[PDB]
Amino acid sequence: KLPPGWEKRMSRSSGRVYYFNHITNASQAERPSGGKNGQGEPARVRCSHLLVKHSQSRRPSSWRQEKITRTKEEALELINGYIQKIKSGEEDFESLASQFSDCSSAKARGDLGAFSRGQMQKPFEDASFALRTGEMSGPVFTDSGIHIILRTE
Repeated sequence: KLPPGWEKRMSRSSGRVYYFNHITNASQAERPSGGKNGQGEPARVRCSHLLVKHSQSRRPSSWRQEKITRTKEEALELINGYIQKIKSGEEDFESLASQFSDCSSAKARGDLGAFSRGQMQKPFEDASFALRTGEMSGPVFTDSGIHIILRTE
């Protein structure tokens, strides 16, 4: 049971029961499924993303600032904030991606087009193919920094 990467978990020092995906780092209160077998994964997918660079990205620079100085910690803080804000319904992925993504793909509301495996940085790729159409990732780390991924196709 439960699609690839999912497992029921619980918060430490707390009792909240939630479902976590080890591949996408995504969290949610709703059970990820309610049968299909040998389905596998998509041969190709289309995703959008929001990148938050920190002082340790392979390129600590973006169209937002010539020199990124924030730390990973601070970058993760910014990420969780955007996710929380997206999940609450106070903001939409597209608008936050266009405003605060350090990836030049911001001009296209964070849209990266379609790609297959072997095209994106491994950790990014792995999350992308573990997502189902319409699902958003949790904090995903790469050399570029930390991302939030939304699969659209």
